[PDB]
Amino acid sequence: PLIVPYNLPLPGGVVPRMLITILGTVKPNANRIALDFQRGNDVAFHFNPRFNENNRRVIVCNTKLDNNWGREERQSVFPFESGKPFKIQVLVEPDHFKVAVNDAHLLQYNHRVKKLNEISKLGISGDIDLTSASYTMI
Ligand SMILES: Cc1nc([C@@H]2O[C@H](CO)[C@H](O)[C@H](n3cc(-c4cc(F)c(Cl)c(F)c4)nn3)[C@H]2O)n(-c2cc(Cl)ccc2C(F)(F)F)n1
Repeated sequence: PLIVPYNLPLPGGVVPRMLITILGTVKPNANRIALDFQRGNDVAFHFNPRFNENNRRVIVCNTKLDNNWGREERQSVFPFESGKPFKIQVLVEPDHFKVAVNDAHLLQYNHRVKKLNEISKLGISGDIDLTSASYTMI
């Protein structure tokens, strides 16, 4: 087991062809999960499954600059399930982060923070038991 919130350093920042894989299990009474790719205090890519936003399950994605959240990108496809194991894969492509959950493509998030090699940490938080968090080049 890995302790949550967990920080995964991304040495030298992200680059296209970098694949991040996260394995965990959603807790039974889950409310929220967050992945935060950070550039110092800024959040280049926030990926945030919400299990009960006005009785809806939604994934909210956004960027935080100078402590301000920007325009949200919302996805109603919701592949997480309370109490169940999951795999998140985040592939850095030249123009977007590409996310798959349990081997099925979920969404893409266009790069708003363009200094990719300054996105040096990934935070993992929320209502999960975290099994593994790693990266490799494809
Ligand atoms: C109801 C709600 N939620 C938000 C924020 O939405 C952001 C995405 O647009 C982020 O999701 C933001 N957020 C979530 C979390 C968070 C913290 C945690 F510790 C965990 Cl474990 C987690 F899963 C998420 N921290 N910040 C969350 O507070 N709102 C918001 C959205 C925008 Cl675009 C601007 C301002 C806000 C507000 F937070 F209200 F000020 N409104």
